[PDB]
Amino acid sequence: SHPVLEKLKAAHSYNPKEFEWNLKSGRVFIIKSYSEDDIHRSIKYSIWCSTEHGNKRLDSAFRCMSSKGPVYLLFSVNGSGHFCGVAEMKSPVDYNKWKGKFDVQWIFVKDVPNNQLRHIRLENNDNKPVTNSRDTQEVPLEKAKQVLKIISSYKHTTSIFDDFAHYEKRQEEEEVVRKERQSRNK
Repeated sequence: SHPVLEKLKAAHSYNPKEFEWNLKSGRVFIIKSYSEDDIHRSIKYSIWCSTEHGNKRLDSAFRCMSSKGPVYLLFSVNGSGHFCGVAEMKSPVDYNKWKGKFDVQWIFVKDVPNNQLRHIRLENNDNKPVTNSRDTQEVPLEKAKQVLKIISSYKHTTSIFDDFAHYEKRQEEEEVVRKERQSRNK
């Protein structure tokens, strides 16, 4: 058992059974991640960073939703075929590998295959399936309720947490290599 993950699980009630998916207000966005390593980092440090344009959109949404409702992020790694979790945005974007940064609170951490969601289509993206969205695509609230119900209710068999020790190793090893590469250059 990894101690870092057990500390995270103790401090947060991931995959809560009593999640309010029938939202009264709020804004919901698709987040496309470049890699699993970013999802892993986001979960351990409760931060996210999008592109410059993505950060501008999400920052605006967060400030526009201040004291009116939550902003939810539906995460999927590019080319993965599944959604891997849901986080709430908890701060505006702070600028200046990740250029920007904003706080997030991870709520669901579980793999939901795209075939459970592809029947939900987005009228604001040429009626393409919600699983065929670009980064920071906004989800109309009524379709977002259906997505959140499905993700919340799905009996998942796996999550990124099953690979926790692997992703820790990857980060550690890369950090060593990076520091070494700097040393040879000074």
